[PDB]
Amino acid sequence: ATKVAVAGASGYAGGEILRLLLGHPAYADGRLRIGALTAATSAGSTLGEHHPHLTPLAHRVVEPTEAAVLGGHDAVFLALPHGHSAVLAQQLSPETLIIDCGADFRLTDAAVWERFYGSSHAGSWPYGLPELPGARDQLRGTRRIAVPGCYPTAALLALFPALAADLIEPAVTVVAVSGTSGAGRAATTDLLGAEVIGSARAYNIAGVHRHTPEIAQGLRAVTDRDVSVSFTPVLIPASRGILATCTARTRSPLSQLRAAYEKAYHAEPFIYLMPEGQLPRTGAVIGSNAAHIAVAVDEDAQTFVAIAAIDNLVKGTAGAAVQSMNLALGWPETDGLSVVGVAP
Amino acid sequence: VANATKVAVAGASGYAGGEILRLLLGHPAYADGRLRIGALTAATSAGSTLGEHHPHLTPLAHRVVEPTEAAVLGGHDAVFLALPHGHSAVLAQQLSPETLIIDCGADFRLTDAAVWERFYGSSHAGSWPYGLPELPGARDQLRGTRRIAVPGCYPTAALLALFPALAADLIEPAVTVVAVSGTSGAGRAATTDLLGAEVIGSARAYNIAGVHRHTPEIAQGLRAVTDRDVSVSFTPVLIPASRGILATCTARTRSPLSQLRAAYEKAYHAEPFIYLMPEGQLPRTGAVIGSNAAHIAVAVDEDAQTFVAIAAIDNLVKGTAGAAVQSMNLALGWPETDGLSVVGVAP
Repeated sequence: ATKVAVAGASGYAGGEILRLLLGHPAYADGRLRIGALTAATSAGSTLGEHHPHLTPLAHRVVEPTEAAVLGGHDAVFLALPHGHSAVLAQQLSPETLIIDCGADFRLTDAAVWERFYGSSHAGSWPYGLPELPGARDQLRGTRRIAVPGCYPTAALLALFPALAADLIEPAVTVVAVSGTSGAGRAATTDLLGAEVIGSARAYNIAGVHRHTPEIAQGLRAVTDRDVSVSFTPVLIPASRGILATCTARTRSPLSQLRAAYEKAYHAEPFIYLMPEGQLPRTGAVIGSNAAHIAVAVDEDAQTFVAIAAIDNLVKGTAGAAVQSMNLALGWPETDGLSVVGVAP
Repeated sequence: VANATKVAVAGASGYAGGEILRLLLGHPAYADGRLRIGALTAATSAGSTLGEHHPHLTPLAHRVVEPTEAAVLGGHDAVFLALPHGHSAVLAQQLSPETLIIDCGADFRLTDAAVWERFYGSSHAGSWPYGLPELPGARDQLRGTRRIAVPGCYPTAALLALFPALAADLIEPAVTVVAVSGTSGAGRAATTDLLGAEVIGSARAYNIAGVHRHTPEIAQGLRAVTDRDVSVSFTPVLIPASRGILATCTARTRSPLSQLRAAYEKAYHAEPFIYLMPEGQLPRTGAVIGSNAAHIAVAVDEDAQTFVAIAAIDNLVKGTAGAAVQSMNLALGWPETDGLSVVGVAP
């Protein structure tokens, strides 16, 4: 009987965790129960007031986030993706499965962590991207998961098989368009619908976005070369989805790059390589745990192009958390996680 | 100079054609009767009224759209052509040589015939003055011209983001451009791909890896400001907005930011339609929508040794019909900014 707490239940990531927990087969047959739901403000409200889609849970009372209230469960999701849960996490049984959606345990280099986050490095846990080389073995039976950023997920899946095969140069460029749920649920003026609808803007450009060092890290794990990453995020008028356009210099033929992708992904249940002459679109993956990837070579520009679409809130966040949870617990990896998008 | 213009618009039922008409209606020469809007043509739906295609242009809603034929178009001092490629090549032969022809199509844009044939599969028609007044030397070609090749919308954004850095030799001549575009940039021909239900809530790269026809136009405009060999990786991305291009443009650099900034200030400090963002501010297409302005920011990613330039335009105004009307003013000797706001209609 696995009992699950969700900390930060009232944000978009915690609500998506909850959606996926409700359709999971272990919730259906009673192997999984949903326990405490916690947030920082508005303890006492019901979940219905934060998440009106989650009607089976609408009556649950949101409790304050405290170590003791998260205590007494077998898995704890901490869905502060812009939060800092290192504190909570040090006060829980090393036998409690902790799946942190935040960044606290993502980065392996303390100098990098301090620089980008301006605090003390908490350490690093198994990175919840099972498709990266060697990641899936770290995750089997683990009691600790650092879920990847949404953008690192899309860019890593677009780029790592080319770079691992040494078929492109290790200086990469990523420009990724994203829906606004990826910015979180904070009432800012720059996130108001009247401001975002009809409009597009890059933000946190030229190296300041904290996902830059995350992408570098993931690629440095598949190569001995010095990796450099130009990362530009662009907010677009959609609620969900990331479309990552990833490029690097190459002198390799298209047919060799294509084989490196078939090889890496042929048995990956969540990776779909586009058929010949098709390109990814984020509307096809919305609400699914899938990544749709197409690769190409720009001969005149000597440039390799990889395009990856994901739902930022599923494969980029809560579907990755749940996928890695399946692994940590010995359950089928694809349990509760569809590859079919809700389109149009 | 010009004390009067009778103007025809061919391809009047398309997006660019309807935006030319909007700008002409609000143009001061239209208000004081120096500009008369004459024949409105479209090969398609000839016989309908303009109101059936463009309900926003109520002052012209009763005008009957005529067939696009040189005889309907003759008798005008200025003719806008917003037509598929190849059409203006034919039309330019048939109209008086003394007519001002402002071509929104691609026919006269490219200066290399081999590059044209490669991307279009037809005979090169020639090349006319490129209607981007802000590029070095362009304003001198457009003053008093009778021929204008209006730029494509994406090269407009990518050219304005990148030329100053490259002209000053502060970036490498190998550039990457990822530009997100509203769907009006894909035209007004009804296909499944461009349906509301498919576009809304979705983003997709298309015509990637160098196959997009705007790619050689970016390379051409960049090659005109440097003696180096230029390469362009251009990726266009359709997004769920109807208007706006946000171009993210990068090239390797070893130049300090202060030197890059200075080159942009030098380029744009007295350009009425270019707003170089104050340091720490970034462009948004919502701020330029409905105006003839480009908002630009630049920065350096030191760890990646990469120059980053962001440009925002309205694809239908500075990227198309605004560019056309701005170049028309130059061609006619009227104030360059007539009819053209720098003020976006936001939110």
